[PDB]
Amino acid sequence: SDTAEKAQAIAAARNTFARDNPVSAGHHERARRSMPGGNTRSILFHRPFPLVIAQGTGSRFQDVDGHAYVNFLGEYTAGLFGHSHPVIRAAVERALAVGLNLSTQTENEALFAEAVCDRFPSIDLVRFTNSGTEANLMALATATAITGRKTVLAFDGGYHGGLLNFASGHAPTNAPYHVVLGVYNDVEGTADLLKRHGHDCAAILVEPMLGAGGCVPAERAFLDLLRAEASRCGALLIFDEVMTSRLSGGGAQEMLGISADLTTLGKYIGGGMSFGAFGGRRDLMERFDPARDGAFAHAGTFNNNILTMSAGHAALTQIYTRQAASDLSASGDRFRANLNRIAVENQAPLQFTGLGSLGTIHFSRAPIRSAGDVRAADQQLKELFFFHMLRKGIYLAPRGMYALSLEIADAGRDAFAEALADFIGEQRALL
Amino acid sequence: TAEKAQAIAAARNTFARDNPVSAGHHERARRSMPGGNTRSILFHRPFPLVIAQGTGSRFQDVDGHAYVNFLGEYTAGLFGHSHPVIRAAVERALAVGLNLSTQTENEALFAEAVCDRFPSIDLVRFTNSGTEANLMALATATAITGRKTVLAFDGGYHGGLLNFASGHAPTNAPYHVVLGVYNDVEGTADLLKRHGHDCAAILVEPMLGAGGCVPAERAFLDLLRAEASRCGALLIFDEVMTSRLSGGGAQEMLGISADLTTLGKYIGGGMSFGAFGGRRDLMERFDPARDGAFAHAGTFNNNILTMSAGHAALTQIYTRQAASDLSASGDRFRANLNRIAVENQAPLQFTGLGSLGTIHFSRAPIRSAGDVRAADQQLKELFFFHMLRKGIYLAPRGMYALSLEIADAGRDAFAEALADFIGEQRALL
Ligand SMILES: *Cc1c(COP(=O)(O)O)cnc(C)c1O
Ligand SMILES: *Cc1c(COP(=O)(O)O)cnc(C)c1O
Ligand SMILES: O=C(O)CCC(=O)C(=O)O
Ligand SMILES: O=C(O)CCC(=O)C(=O)O
Repeated sequence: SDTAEKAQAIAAARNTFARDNPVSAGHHERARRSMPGGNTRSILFHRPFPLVIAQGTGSRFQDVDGHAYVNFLGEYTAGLFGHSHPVIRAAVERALAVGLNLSTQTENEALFAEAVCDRFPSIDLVRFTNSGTEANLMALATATAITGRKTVLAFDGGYHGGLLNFASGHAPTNAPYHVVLGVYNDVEGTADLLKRHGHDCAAILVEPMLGAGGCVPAERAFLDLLRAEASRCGALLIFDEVMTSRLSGGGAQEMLGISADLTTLGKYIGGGMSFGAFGGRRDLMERFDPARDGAFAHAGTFNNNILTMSAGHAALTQIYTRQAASDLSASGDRFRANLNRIAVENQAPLQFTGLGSLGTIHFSRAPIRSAGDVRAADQQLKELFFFHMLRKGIYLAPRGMYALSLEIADAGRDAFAEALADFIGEQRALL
Repeated sequence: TAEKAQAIAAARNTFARDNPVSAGHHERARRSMPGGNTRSILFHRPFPLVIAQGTGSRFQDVDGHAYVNFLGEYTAGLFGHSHPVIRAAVERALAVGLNLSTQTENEALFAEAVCDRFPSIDLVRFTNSGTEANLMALATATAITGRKTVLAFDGGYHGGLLNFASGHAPTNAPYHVVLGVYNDVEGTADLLKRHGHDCAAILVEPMLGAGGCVPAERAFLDLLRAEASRCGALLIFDEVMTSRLSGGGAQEMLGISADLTTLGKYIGGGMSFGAFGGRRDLMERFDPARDGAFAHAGTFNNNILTMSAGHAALTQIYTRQAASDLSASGDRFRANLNRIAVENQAPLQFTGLGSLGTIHFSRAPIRSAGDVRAADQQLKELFFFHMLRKGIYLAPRGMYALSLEIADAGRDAFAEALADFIGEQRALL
């Protein structure tokens, strides 16, 4: 629960942040004249104002006030290649040479689709979208249209895009699919919901690890229930792998040996360009074959844009190969283990949860298994941690999430670990 | 008729014979994408072209055939295939840095250009597509009003998940959509009488785009503006296509203001792009710092490429003057095409506004989706294949969208090809 002591510490941290970043402060007031709250991505806003960045190369960027940071946020998993990857740049140059807005299919989209199908074991066919939000919306459109049903089972804490946000339960702006919310990792509770709703469930939509919800891994028993019951009731199991796809060459599904009926993809796979994708079992995806009678339509001006097609193919085949995925996940696992080792050795009431190269801090000693556990953790200390890391020249998400890019090296990881130890020492009274 | 069907069979066969390399590509593409397809509109029978390369207004297919691109990415491809200013903006974006995970000045600069240009947009937010923009506009309307009913129009197209071009579709996002008839004052008035109490939004294009370049009549839009205000529904103008028609879109030309406006396609400089904006008090609901703030997320919303290319698109390339000039150019072009039709007593017309136009094989008034559908669809398909054989590429549905790279030579070629079609297909006309 909130204390005056922690609130005063946060005020001090915010005040120091404010005083040290007057140019950013000024830009926020300016931006408010053209965008609501000077904002166009809700997650980028935090009090007193967000940092405005001038320039970045590799793993580093500099704000408009001259401070340099190592970027541990990695564009919420999308920024896997850093700020200036030469192979990505080469792909962009290649795309420009091919030509922009060609108003037609090129070979590049087919090559990218083949790359996706090759490495993701449950994706027989794929279609590209302009975001993970579109990918998940299309997956639900597919499920409802195929099954003829209206009910969607999702989970509290789950995030499937701007129109499918359940991070704080139901939101009035969510697309009006008939969504029933379960508790993440709750086998008995979810079993009960499927007994009530299963016969009219078009889809079960779930991340194999809550991403925005707190890097909360799904337990095998939970995913086993979803797979078993989706098949039983005739619902399509949709694994939202927008974040988890990086965890191995074939994402979480390769790791688990569990196959979803449809899989959604996004973020890094398009090489840092606008990107989403939905794919899955052949017989389901074939409903979109435009030559079929009663074919489902899937539109989108920029679905096949040359930049995404080129950068994405390079991302999957030239940079983040299946082996590179295994390697980075192993690297992330060692990193996260070291962070937790530092916590345990200092008897700190904090932990890092996640998988592979993905992690989020939680100020709690309890097992983090559902949205409730994440919310029950100390949110004041979380904010205090964010500002501390900033002062140490380390940028991660305000919510305490990192997503290791391929540009993070020993020096970056060491600085992060040292800064964590410093936080534990300096904030001992509040811990 | 059977004669038109045999002519279509012959045209498809000639296209197939002309393009065996594209045919090869299609068979391979089918192994990884449904129907070898990732945008439904790009498929046509017997198979679509695969393009190898393009520069300016021209492109080349994989069989080596060259074409002038009159399609212009369904209005998004306003700058041609290799605009130097767009290229410069891309290079500048790369110099700033990709996936910086933070705001830069560039999004603010782009937002400022958008708000400056469009008279009813006080505040704006960027999305990754026009579909996302329209979904967010509907999200805004339903959440603010607490109402469920959305009035839209048969023939209306508002994105993949909001596609009413052929009435309701089972894949459409499950908003409670009631469909009216475009330009139908009496019928729409009746619907607003019945549904006005629970109407969250009226969603309408100032000209049906995908529906056939069918201009809205003043009386129709006046009805919508008055009734939206009366019943407390948000009037949403989908200007994804129409925004190009002047510096400030259709709303500037009409002197009618929608409560929310959605944008897309060309405004992002050819990069992934969408935007929703409108009245300040409505948009302020998305200020993340306000109590009970609505959330609008999206990883690539503020992506540096779109922010840079978009700012260049509005402030350097497609200025207010450029918009006026291109629309005047397009009006002259469309008039010339219709003149050619009239001179040859051809049962066809081109409908549209400014640099946007669509052929319809009918001389009846084209005022709604019904009129578009009642026109000869067989001749429409024959026209597409004919133009291809003449090295002119436009939409299979017979729509052109003039880019800034279209010049005298291209326009002259289009006109001659139309005249040739009329003469060669006189027996079917
Ligand atoms: C980021 C994310 C999305 C949304 O993708 P966008 O490109 O931001 O629309 C969906 N699902 C998950 C699990 C994500 O992490
Ligand atoms: C193209 C279009 C859209 C959709 O924009 P996308 O980027 O393809 O999702 C919406 N409305 C209209 C009028 C359009 O023309
Ligand atoms: O490219 C797409 O998929 C949609 C294009 C479009 O909006 C149109 O039909 O005009
Ligand atoms: O950047 C955005 O708006 C979405 C990113 C996201 O899904 C997240 O919160 O991790």
